[PDB]
Amino acid sequence: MASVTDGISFNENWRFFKGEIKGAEAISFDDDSWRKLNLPHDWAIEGPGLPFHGTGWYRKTFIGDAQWKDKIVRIGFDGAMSEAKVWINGVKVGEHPYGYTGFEIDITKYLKIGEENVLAVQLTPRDLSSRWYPGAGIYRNVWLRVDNKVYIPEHGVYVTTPTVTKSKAVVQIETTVKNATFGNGKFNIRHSIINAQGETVAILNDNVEVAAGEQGKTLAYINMLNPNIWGQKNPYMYKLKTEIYDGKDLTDTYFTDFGIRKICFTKDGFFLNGEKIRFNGVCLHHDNGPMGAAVNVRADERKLQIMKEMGVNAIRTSHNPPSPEFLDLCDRMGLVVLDEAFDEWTKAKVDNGYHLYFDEWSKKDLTSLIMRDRNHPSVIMWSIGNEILEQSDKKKGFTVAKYLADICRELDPTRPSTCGFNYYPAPFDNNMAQQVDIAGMNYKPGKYAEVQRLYPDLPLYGSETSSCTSSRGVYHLPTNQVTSYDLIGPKWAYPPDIEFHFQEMNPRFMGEFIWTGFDYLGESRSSYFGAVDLCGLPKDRFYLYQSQWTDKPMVHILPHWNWKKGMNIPVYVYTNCYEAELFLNGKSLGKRVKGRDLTEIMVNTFQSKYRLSWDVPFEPGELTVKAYNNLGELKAEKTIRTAGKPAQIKLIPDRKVITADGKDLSYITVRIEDRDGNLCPEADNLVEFSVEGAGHFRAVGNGNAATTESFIEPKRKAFSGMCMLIVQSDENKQGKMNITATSKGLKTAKTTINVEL
Ligand SMILES: OC[C@H]1CNC[C@@H](O)[C@H]1O
Repeated sequence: MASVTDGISFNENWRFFKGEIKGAEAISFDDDSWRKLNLPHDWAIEGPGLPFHGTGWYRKTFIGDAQWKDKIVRIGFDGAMSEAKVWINGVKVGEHPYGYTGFEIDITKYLKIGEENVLAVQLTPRDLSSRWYPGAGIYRNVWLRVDNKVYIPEHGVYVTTPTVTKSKAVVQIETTVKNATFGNGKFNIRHSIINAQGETVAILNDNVEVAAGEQGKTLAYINMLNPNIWGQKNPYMYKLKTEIYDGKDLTDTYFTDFGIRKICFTKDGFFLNGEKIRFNGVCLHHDNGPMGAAVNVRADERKLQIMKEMGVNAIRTSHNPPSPEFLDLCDRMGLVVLDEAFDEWTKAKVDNGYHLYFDEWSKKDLTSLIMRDRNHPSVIMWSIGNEILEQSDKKKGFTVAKYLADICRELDPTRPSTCGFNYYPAPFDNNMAQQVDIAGMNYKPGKYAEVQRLYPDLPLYGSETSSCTSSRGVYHLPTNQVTSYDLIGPKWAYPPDIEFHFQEMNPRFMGEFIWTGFDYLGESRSSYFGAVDLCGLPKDRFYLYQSQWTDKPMVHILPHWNWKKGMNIPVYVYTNCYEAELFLNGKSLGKRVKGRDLTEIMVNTFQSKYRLSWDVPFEPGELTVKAYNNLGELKAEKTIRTAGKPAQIKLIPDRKVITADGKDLSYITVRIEDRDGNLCPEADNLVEFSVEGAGHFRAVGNGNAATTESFIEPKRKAFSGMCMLIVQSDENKQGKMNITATSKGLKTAKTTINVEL
């Protein structure tokens, strides 16, 4: 029934064709040769940065179900990258250029009940339309919505919490109802607020009069006593079930996930639930490396989990709306989010960027973003742009900023607007920074003090920071890869130590958002900016951040200990403990106290309190680091060993049990070890993979930016000792999935993944 169903998946059973072909929108077109696949789908991750432009066609053929007779029928696309045209039974019903905002088509008038129907989508992504890897295809989920003629249209519930206290929160709810009948009506609304255990704990009644053919809105509120407060440690989520009634008859059911938290900002900082919050933040691009751009919940969850292990409490969605699923995870995992709309406005950064669409589409797209995301408790700011060229239009650039900021204020005043500024002092002197609620600075720690003198009333944070580059496990002593000593970057870049320093000296700054948390795909086809590599393996940079951003005692040592006798090895230790002591084959090499024994790093040079360092003449064997508190008590330790020749493969699944849904993944780390089980720190052995039983091979990676190996062939070379196998369940198939990893001259490895549900 249409009254109980709130939008089901329309992802299954499509036809795809990469390339231009005449008349493929037509009912009678013959797509029998076309490849068969389920959405979501990124075609650009398959081919051989990686080519992302051209033409792609999708067609789905379906019977008009008898239950859809006299119903309103819509197809929702969360994302199609990019330049979409859509047809139903040959009639054009949709056209959407921007690939990061979703859109909806109404197929009610053209739907044929009991006969065949053909939904056709053409994507024409252009070259030079993105500064990073966008993907190509219907890369986000697609939804079928079958409603009765009185119903809640898309983004039709808006949930706010204008009072949030320990004793009582007030939940305010705006309901939008569409009356597609030929009669005026008064309709009842029942809001059921449902807790984490599935029990309805409060019901709020409302109603609305809507004339025939029209849409109406109504507002009501309800008290929640002793509420479960959404916070970073305890990210408690409620579920709102909204039911529409026409007299005794239910006409529609509509669900909204929401949380209960208050946010507040002054010129001196940001506040969550009445407490100062600081952003230990990361920028992330939307791809998931070997998995490409197609939405995958587990891929995103893993990425966010790894970021939380680093001490990350905040995300900047550089530089576009993310998927809804990504934001659902942030909600569930207690991360605060800066939800960013655009990378350029009226002035072009790239030839076929958003400036082509800005005048016609900017209001519609920003409106669509805020309407889509204004119920996520994770979202705390609307970022209207990143590094936009209008920063240097002295006379008029501020007007475009105001225009976008006013739309933020009109649609959702419960969250501040912001923007990421890379020019200095331009947008501060040109009246631009003042048009948003909170100003973000990109790569300007040296100017933090000065901008506060000149513009003391602006709230501030580092919207983009560091841009330090490294390759995982690569050290250049004394290139095509970059040193993992974390010194090098582009002209505006600087090591993390510099941001930490200037964050401490400028407490008003709300925090930072590093470029980037994970490596991402480009247009060397991928990045080096990530603290974690493209397949989810932490670089040494991860531990530098972890040492600064977490309390749980840790210690990490670099580099590896496969060197030549005679070399002097600079040895760096990152810890959150008071001091550390280095031991080479049992012999002490000295204590070093953090904040006292400083490490000089080249930028001219900086004395950093954030690294501990030794100069060690290389004798082979084992190098052990011990971290202590200020009483001398051992709190953590790590040991690294000079490894021998590659002898064996070890396989480490992140999860030995996965869901039998056809989408869920196990990420199996692949190690190249010597005879004693020590990792071979520079190994590049080709590993081959075989997957049998309940599931299949999905993808491989190694975090190497400068390779052309496929992400989707069952073979991959190690990089700096490791690579990564990704397997996936088959839908509704339980049991064992058996993996075998082989490599010429090494001991074969096996592991089993169990698949349930
Ligand atoms: O260091 C490179 C970064 C500069 N800021 C904008 C990002 O998208 C990226 O290009």
